Amino acid sequence: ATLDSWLSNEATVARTAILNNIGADGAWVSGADSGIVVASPSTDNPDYFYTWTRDSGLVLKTLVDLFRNGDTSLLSTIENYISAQAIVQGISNPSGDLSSGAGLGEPKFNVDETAYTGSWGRPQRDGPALRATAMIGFGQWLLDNGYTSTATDIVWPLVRNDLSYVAQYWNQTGYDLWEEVNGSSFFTIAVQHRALVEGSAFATAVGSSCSWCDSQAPEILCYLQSFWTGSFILANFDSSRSGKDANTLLGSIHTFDPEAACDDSTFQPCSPRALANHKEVVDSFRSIYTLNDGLSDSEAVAVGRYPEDTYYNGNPWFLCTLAAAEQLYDALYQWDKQGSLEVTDVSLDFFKALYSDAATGTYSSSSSTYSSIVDAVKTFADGFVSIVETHAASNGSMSEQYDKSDGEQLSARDLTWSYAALLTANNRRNSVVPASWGETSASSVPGTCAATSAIGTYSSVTVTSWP
Ligand SMILES: *[C@@H]1O[C@H](CO)[C@@H](O[C@@H]2O[C@H](CO)[C@@H](O)[C@H](O)[C@H]2NC(C)=O)[C@H](O)[C@H]1NC(C)=O
Ligand SMILES: *[C@@H]1O[C@H](CO)[C@@H](O)[C@H](O)[C@H]1NC(C)=O
Ligand SMILES: *[C@H]1O[C@H](CO)[C@@H](O)[C@H](O)[C@@H]1O
Ligand SMILES: *[C@H]1O[C@H](CO)[C@@H](O)[C@H](O)[C@@H]1O
Repeated sequence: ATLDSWLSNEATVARTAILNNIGADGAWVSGADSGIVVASPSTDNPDYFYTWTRDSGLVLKTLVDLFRNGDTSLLSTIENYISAQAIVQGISNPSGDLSSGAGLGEPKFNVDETAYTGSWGRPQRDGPALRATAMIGFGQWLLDNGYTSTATDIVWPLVRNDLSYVAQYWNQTGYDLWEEVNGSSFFTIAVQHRALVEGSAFATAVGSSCSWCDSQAPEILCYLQSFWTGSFILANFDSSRSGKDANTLLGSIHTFDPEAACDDSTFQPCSPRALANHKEVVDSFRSIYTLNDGLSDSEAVAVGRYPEDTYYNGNPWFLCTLAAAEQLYDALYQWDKQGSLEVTDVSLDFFKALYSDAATGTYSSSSSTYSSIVDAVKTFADGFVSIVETHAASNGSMSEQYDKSDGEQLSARDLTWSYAALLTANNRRNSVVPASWGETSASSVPGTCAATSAIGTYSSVTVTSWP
């Protein structure tokens, strides 16, 4: 009731906003190539006129989701991005060459498909996974509508390069999703795990093999366990920060599997760890912003990246505020699809701050307890999006961040990611979900975590024809 009017109307502007940010024929990005997702049109203060593989990948996943839920008009925009990545994967850069393997870690490029040869927090090893993920799902659609040549000769060998990457380089160090902390990032490892699992499944589906996907996936999932502290999920290893970061919120929602239970080992949205993490991570912003003064632990607050952040002084982020909501909406989906809502001693505070009478127990859909909690949850999540609404522009625009005291838009305008974050949260509020990646099978923690690698092949896809 309280935001549907705005959500559905905003979601319309979000779709078109993304398309204006993708060349060659996007309104706000003249000079960009066909299928290059510019992160933001802003060309100074700040100059975001580039194309980040991460940003490109998270957006295209969202576009693939929509496309498969019946928005078939996205076909050319999605395709165009496939042909773009063909050229992009082969751009030799400060991080490396394509035949090397390294340099699929290259955080960003120019909009004309040329390397960025300036200093940058490189490499970031999330990108290759995040691309393969976005591509894989459109591969599945191609298969399940009989376009096998495009699925086998164009889509697979792009996804083969990125899979080859993740298996080889995962256990080596690199910079986080915020481009700041050199180490091992949770988000990075989470989204990398998903890629080899769903990439193995998809590579089997084109009459082929991803032998390296298989060996390493449990090893990454083995490593992943270590990020849990008991209290919450650590953002990065090798950091003097608290470890509370939106990083982890995003790791959950972008590895959310619908055919899956509240599994602590893959850190799903309804899992005790991610639930505890949401309590901890969101709390960490309560007092540090003047914008959130007089907003109790039952109500929602403007959410940032992390409390140690000093970038633009360190404000609330729209996509991060939208991530707080999205985990909760995936939680509400998974409790519905289960017919259960386990309160554990781990999660306890998460519920207790929203539902005063919350306590340790399993409570099915039928119970009084479930009904009261999911109202409180729905309201809490609805709370964040209401804050997103408030500081969103009159014509529906969203920036990267919004001021810490008074909430005005700050940093890069028309951030492509912000719109994708909106399109995703809104979807999950209306029970719209993405195809499973195979979590059911990939939940067993191994015996011992082996700091190892495995190798693939690396081969350059030419944009040959269109079958
Ligand atoms: C490479 O992988 C190994 C496990 O395969 C990781 O080892 C863990 O590292 C964390 C953080 O230092 C420790 O708390 C664990 O106790 C380690 N476990 C073991 C068995 O060594 C290692 O951190 C990984 N490193 C990178 C950069 O990926
Ligand atoms: C809203 O108007 C501003 C004016 O500069 C524009 O830059 C922004 O892209 C607009 N948003 C739309 C049309 O969604
Ligand atoms: C490696 O594989 C790629 C993509 O299938 C080809 O373009 C290349 O010629 C080599 O066979
Ligand atoms: C694969 O890599 C080669 C060498 O960079 C390119 O020429 C080709 O277009 C594709 O990107």
